[PDB]
Amino acid sequence: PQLHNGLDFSAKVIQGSLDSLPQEVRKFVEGNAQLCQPEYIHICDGSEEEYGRLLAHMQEEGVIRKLKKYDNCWLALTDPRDVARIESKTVIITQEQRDTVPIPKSGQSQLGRWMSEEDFEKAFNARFPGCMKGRTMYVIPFSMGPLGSPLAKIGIELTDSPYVVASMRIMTRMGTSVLEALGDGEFIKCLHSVGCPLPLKKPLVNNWACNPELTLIAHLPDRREIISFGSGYGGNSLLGKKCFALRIASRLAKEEGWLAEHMLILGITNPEGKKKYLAAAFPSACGKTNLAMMNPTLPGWKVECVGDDIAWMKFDAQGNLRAINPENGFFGVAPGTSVKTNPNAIKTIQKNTIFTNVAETSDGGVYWEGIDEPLAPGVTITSWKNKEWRPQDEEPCAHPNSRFCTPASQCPIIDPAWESPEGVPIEGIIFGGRRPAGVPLVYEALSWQHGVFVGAAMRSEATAAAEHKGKVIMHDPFAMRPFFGYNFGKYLAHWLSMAHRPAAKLPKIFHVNWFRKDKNGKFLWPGFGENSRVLEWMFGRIEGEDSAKLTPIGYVPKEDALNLKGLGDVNVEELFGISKEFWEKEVEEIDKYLEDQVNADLPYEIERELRALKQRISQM
Ligand SMILES: Nc1nc2c(ncn2[C@@H]2O[C@H](COP(=O)(O)OP(=O)(O)OP(=O)(O)O)[C@@H](O)[C@H]2O)c(=O)[nH]1
Ligand SMILES: O=C([O-])C(=O)[O-]
Ligand SMILES: [Mn+2]
Ligand SMILES: [Mn+2]
Ligand SMILES: [Mn+2]
Repeated sequence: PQLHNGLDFSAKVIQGSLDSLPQEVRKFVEGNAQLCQPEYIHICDGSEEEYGRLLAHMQEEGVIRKLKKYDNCWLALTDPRDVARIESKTVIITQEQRDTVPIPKSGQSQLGRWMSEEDFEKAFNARFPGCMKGRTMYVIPFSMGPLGSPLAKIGIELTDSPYVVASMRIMTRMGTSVLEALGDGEFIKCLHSVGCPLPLKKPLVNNWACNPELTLIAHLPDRREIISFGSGYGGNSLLGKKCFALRIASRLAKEEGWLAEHMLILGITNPEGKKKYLAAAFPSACGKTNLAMMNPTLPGWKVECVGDDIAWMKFDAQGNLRAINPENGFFGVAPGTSVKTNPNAIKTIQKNTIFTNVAETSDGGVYWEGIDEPLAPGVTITSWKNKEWRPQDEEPCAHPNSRFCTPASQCPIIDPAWESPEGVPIEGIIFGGRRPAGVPLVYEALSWQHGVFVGAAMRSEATAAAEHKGKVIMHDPFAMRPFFGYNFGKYLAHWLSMAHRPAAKLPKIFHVNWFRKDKNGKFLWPGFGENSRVLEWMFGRIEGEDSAKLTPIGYVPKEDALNLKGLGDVNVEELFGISKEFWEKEVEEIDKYLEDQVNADLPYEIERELRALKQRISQM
């Protein structure tokens, strides 16, 4: 078959067999093995023995530390230059720029970053040749969604990072069973490399292999390929999460007629024994995980978690909107997680959990800002910078974007249908972000078209999940600005087209704001478990209760319609105040934004909602 058998990497396989791979899987592995030149090839089987041996190797290489206070928990400290997503180095490659991003009017699009195929080939050939020299190439077969489910998509990731392999075992369904379900079927090609071939040219920091200078995360939807280079952080290296399940999946969803969204899925049950499922799209570090597994304060209410970050939704033959969580774990923000803000997350991360860039205590535990737990006498803290850290210092002991990686099955309130292949019926959709002023606590959209407009007009404060710093209010429509896989105008038209489906049970659409502050800078709403009071009103509105009052921005709860028992100290006037002067500026910014960023691809119905809202505000 060959003149020198130079394309036969079978001699470098330390686990598995190239003869046991499907045809297109073997070509994908051997092809990039020839390009990246790894010393070994490791075909993952997903077993606990492999996971155990993998952790031991990382512990011997100094990559991770063991947390002896907990059961099978591990800490990783990364290079300070590789701590979050880099939107400016995240690109999408299509033949036409207009397929990826709308051509702006004034210029420079904020709805994505497009790179031509010619430029990407130059960038690709300047990075990957010989990039895995002296390292092991791990072959990761993983399924997004329940295995064997016809509504699940299978991926193959190639990486030279054992930290990525362990995290993908938690975040996805990984192992040999995925290759058997795959067969000769298609798969998304995922190629990742830390970009530090051996011997090292540059000195390594915190044993974290990364190349910040050449960092690039590329998406090729026409070729169904994800190519990421130079970063170890989960958002850039766990390719089945943001890269596949959002960016690549959103384009596939548009083509096939479903939805891939940056949304949590929760099930809520009332004291009358009636349960409904809701979805909520909040921007990064805006409260999805806390809401998806909150501890309700109202007696007789129970909330169960289906997912906390990614939802795949599709209308069924009965007209219901069915959603699944394609993930297998929680990659949640660590700081702020305490027993009072998220006790269900505390119970989950007790075991089998990988932490990244959180502080370690001398007794083998974890620590971060907002953990709200005093330490015993004698217990010292080592910060995420691997330095002696004291409470009276300026630098935080944990990075603001530090994460835990925990299995979703360990969550105490995990929904008993979170792995159901048919999905859960969604009866409501929630938008919202961080607005310190103007936006009331909750309101309801007037129609489906107005609801789609509400998602498109979302604005929020910047967080630590990306590279955007400061307290500046940015646009983040549908909480998908960093994750749009294709033209946002076409994305809006795809959402609007759902109203044209036969017998489609369109969910109700709400908008919330947990973060409205007073004149002194403190929150008007306590939030966290108290958000069950807001969910109670949405539940009643879905049942058709006459609890709404019409406003120029939509329906708000009537007077005494919210349950405020126990919270008599809440100022309801400023919390639901709708100022005409504030909303005249708001429609001005939304108009200038949509006209510039969406331009000729703006659906008329979204334009009509903007015009109708501006008219209702002018009549105040
Ligand atoms: N004031 C207030 N802050 C909250 C509330 N819920 C969460 N937060 C804060 O917001 C931060 C973000 O929490 P998460 O739920 O992990 O954010 P997320 O929406 O899941 O973001 P990603 O996981 O990156 O997609 C937390 O550290 C909390 O401190 C709330 O109800 N009220
Ligand atoms: O990491 C995340 O989940 C994000 O950035 O939304
Ligand atoms: Mn997210
Ligand atoms: Mn989250
Ligand atoms: Mn229409």
